[PDB]
Amino acid sequence: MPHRFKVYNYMSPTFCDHCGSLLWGLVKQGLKCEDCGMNVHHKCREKVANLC
Ligand SMILES: CCCC(=O)O[C@@H]1[C@@H](C)[C@@]2(O)[C@@H](C=C(CO)C[C@]3(O)C(=O)C(C)=C[C@@H]23)[C@@H]2C(C)(C)[C@]12OC(=O)CCC
Ligand SMILES: CCCCCCC(=O)OC[C@H](COP(=O)(O)OCC[N+](C)(C)C)OC(=O)CCCCCC
Ligand SMILES: [Zn+2]
Ligand SMILES: [Zn+2]
Repeated sequence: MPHRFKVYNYMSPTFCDHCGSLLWGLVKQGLKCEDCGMNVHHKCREKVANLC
């Protein structure tokens, strides 16, 4: 099953589970999967493994 990512607003430092770097910024720093909670950059979304 593919992930179901949504734009998310993080309130504590959160790293991208795909590429390892911090999700930088004040708002809308990345995407969170509705089902497994994975956090990724907007631009990392297309590159993550599709097994949720
Ligand atoms: C500017 C507001 C002051 C502040 O503390 O903002 C920090 C701010 C430094 C932050 O911790 C941020 C969360 C994320 C996600 O990875 C982005 C980062 O922004 C970022 O790029 C850096 C360097 C720290 C990160 C959350 C938010 C913007 C809510 C924040 O709040 C807290 O951590 C709560 C205290 C434990
Ligand atoms: C439903 C989305 C959350 C809406 C409320 C957001 C919120 O303010 O925080 C409650 C916490 C988790 O927030 P965070 O996930 O950014 O981490 C905790 C941050 N801090 C320690 C400073 C509180 O938020 C959650 O409950 C997590 C659920 C995530 C939705 C995905 C199905
Ligand atoms: Zn998922
Ligand atoms: Zn990333």
